[PDB]
Amino acid sequence: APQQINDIVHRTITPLIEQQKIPGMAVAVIYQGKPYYFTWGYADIAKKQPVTQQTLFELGSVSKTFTGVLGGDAIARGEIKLSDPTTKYWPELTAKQWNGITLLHLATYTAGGLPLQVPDEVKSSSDLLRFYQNWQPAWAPGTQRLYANSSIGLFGALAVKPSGLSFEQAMQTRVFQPLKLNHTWINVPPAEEKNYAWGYREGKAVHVSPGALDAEAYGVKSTIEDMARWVQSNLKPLDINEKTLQQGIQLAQSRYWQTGDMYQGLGWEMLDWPVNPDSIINGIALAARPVKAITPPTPAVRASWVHKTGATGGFGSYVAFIPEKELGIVMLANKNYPNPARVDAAWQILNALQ
Ligand SMILES: O=S(=O)(Nc1ccc(F)c2cnccc12)c1cc(Cl)cc(Cl)c1O
Repeated sequence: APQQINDIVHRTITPLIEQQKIPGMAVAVIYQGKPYYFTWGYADIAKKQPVTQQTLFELGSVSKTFTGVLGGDAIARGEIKLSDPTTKYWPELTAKQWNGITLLHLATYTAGGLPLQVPDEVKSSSDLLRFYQNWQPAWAPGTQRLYANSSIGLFGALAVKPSGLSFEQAMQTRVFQPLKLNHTWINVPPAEEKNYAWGYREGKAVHVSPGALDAEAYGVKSTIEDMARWVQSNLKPLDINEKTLQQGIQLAQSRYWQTGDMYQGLGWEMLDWPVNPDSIINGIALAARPVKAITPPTPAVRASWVHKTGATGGFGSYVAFIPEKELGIVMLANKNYPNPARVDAAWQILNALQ
């Protein structure tokens, strides 16, 4: 690897690992369209298994970028429109609060205060219908952003309904397979269990538990190589030969709402580049934030910091890229450590290399 990349990565990540007590970590830097990989520590402490380029990590909310792109692909296929009312794809959702709530609102967390988590008691299709029927919005649609698994997760579930495919089958056929993400999974198959890292929470080895809309909101597991490929695909969508997938990637990086310095895409979030790190971190506190509509949405802006953070009980992930500079980073760790430290490290590395 070029010595500049080796040096900035090791000099940034080694102290991070020490300060945060991270058991294992994988990092990829994409520099002028080429990936460079780094690994440290342990995927499984007890069995002394090291982190490798084939280790699977839980992506947590980074999964939402996949959901956003899959939704974009469905738009490009003509199967859904973001202006469609939610009720077009779930006619059983008859409660009057749903009038005026569209697929865009679900995908961008602007439906009017859908909650961060689906309750654990919700299991069956009927439990989920009941949950959404009984939810009372605090705000009118399209006025405030409140980050919510129950929002984007419902978007993902409804976006695949016209296809007739399950969410997992649609994701595999329409996103993972075309991009050659052959070690990226919604459910880890037995054959790959040897590569599935354990997460660590308070010293205990843990994996994410099943839950309603888990696949759509936080369910993807992936390797550092596949995530590097995902970043490359999002940096250079025009290189993608499947027309609807190229278009869906573009749609997911469009700017639909603004709050402060941040713009909301489909799954992805964006800021204008050059960007101050403090501003990036300005968005631990669950915040209700008024949004301004971008009417119509701005197509993907190349001079952007495009990013997403993710966590599960035992894992912490971060992805960021700058399309204008052909530069990106993926950081995967098997401990959920604070987001500001992730952003600080990513910015140190990418700013050094741009
Ligand atoms: O819901 S999440 O999508 N991930 C998770 C799912 C399931 C869990 F039990 C999690 C337990 N701890 C942390 C995250 C969990 C999510 C939420 C938030 Cl407020 C921030 C990020 Cl970064 C994120 O990924």
